[PDB]
Order: sequence, then structure tokens, then C-alpha cells
Amino acid sequence: MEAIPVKQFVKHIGELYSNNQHGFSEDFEEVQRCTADMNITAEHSNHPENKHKNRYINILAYDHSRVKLRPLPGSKHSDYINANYVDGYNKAKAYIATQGPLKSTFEDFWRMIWEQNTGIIIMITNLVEKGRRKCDQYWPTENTEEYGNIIVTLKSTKIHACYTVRRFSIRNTKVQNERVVIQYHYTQWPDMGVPEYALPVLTFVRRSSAARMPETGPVLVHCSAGVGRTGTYIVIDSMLQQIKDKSTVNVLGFLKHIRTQRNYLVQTEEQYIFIHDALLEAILGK
Ligand SMILES: CNCCNCC(=O)Nc1cccc(C#Cc2ccc(C(=O)O)c(SCc3ccc(Cl)c(Cl)c3)c2)c1
Repeated sequence: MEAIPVKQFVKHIGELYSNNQHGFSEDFEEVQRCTADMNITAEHSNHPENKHKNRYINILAYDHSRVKLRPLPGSKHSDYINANYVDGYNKAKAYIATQGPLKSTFEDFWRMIWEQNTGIIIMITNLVEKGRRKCDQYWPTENTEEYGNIIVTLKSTKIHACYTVRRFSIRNTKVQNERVVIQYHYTQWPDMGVPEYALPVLTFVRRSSAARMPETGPVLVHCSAGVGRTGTYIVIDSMLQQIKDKSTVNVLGFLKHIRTQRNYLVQTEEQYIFIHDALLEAILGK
């Protein structure tokens, strides 16, 4: 569970894939239980005033790492958002891992972006997938929309084969004060089966990560629950940064660490194997 050299990592992937992928299963079972005895509380998440603010009853925001909204003129639970700070490579609180916002949380979502000085949104979901509602549209289709004291204008849209880039101009009405928020939206979701090819995800991760300018707030990352694909993106991004910097990889170690920050980050064994596949392709992209 120490940083493994890229060469050894490649050999370690082989060990994990053998014997009907049992090594991957053991690794993922180890991730699933790592915080079981830590008694990590999520009191604010379970408070009755905040229940309608959670997309899934069981997908909570740990107290110690939750993003707190700056108190709002009045309420006692106006500080709550189902969002957590998550570390990145050599950068504590490099991300805000959050659920896909609800119509009832659009204002909180945009206020958090404003208050956190977030300049990048990573959306790793379609609004609807396999006929199920995954996320609500928190942005205007065209032109301007107001979300509480936050005025949001769509400035531009650039559609690529696997992802869309939307630039927004945001401004707080009741208060620099006019800012650019760039949304990187991954759109390629296989209607049957599972991904498939890591190359488009690798390009999405690299281009969305390179867009992080100094000295801005954390990059907001969301999918539906804000755990599965969110954690997947966070592990890939951090690991590509470790590979470039030190030519080492620590998937298990870094994942077990981020599991203390938000529950269920990298939610399935499939996502866990996907990280390894994506990282192998990046290492090979030489
Ligand atoms: C005993 N059970 C295992 C046996 N079968 C072996 C097996 O599954 N291999 C295997 C081998 C290689 C990859 C996979 C996978 C996967 C997968 C499934 C569902 C989802 C999903 O959409 O949730 C995703 S997310 C992908 C993504 C998209 C965009 C971005 Cl931006 C990001 Cl970051 C991440 C990934 C599975």
C-alpha cells in the first residue's frame, strides 16, 4: 500500500486480472470496509430539515469534510449541502465531490460555487440515463437564469464526440464579482454494457484537469450520487498527476484515504477495475 513504480504497477495489474479478477475483488472489499470502524458522522445529512436536500437517503456528507454554506439571513440548516472536500495529488481539498443537484438545491449549489470561488464543474452523468432521472438541469438551456442571489448566463457551448464544454458567466446580485465557470460535461454513456474504451475518458480527465487555473477554489465534481464516477475521476486525475511527477502509482492507498472524506467514492468493483485500465493506457501512451 506504498507508492509502486509504474513498471511494477503494470505487473501488478496482471496479478489483479488473473484468477477471475479475484485480486480486484479483494482490493475492492478492502476499500468497502476501510472506514467501517471509524464511526465517521454525517449528523447534518440525517437532520430532518436536510432530508429533502439529499438525492439518495443513504448517500451522506461526512461532518468533518462537508462544504458548509455561509449562514443565510433568518436559518439553522441553511449551511447544508450534500458535498465534501476531497484531496487531490499534493493538494488537500483539491475538489468538492457532490451529488447532482435537485431543483430544491439549485440555489445552494450555485451559492457554494460562488462562496468556494470554484471555476470548474466536472459533470460525469447525463440528466437521464436508461430512462432514469440521474441529475436535474441546474443551468440555463440558453441565455440567463437566476438561482437565488446567483445570476447565471450561458456564454458558449462546444460539443465534442464524448463531452461538452459550457462556459458560464456568474454574478452575485446582493454584493471579482463577475466570474467565469467552465463546465466539462461527459456525455458518452453506453446504453447497454459498460465502458469500453478508456481513451475518451483520459482525454476528458486531462483537458478538464489542465483547465484548473491558479489560484481558484476547488474543482466541483459531480455525477448522480456524487460517489461513483466522481471518485473514479478523482482517482484517475490524482494518479495521472502522481505518474507525471514521480512515475509512481498508489490507487488502493489514495482511494482508502479519500474514503475517509466522502462515503462510497469509487462505488463499484467495475469502476475500480476501470481506474486500472485507464491508468495502464495513460502509462502506455508513450
Ligand atoms: C466480478 N465482477 C467483475 C467481472 N467483470 C470484469 C469487469 O467488470 N471488468 C472491467 C474492465 C475494465 C473496465 C470496466 C468498467 C467499467 C465501468 C462501468 C460502469 C461505469 C459507470 O458508468 O458507473 C463506469 S464509469 C467510467 C467513466 C466514464 C467517464 C468518466 Cl469522466 C469517468 Cl471518470 C469514468 C465504468 C470493467
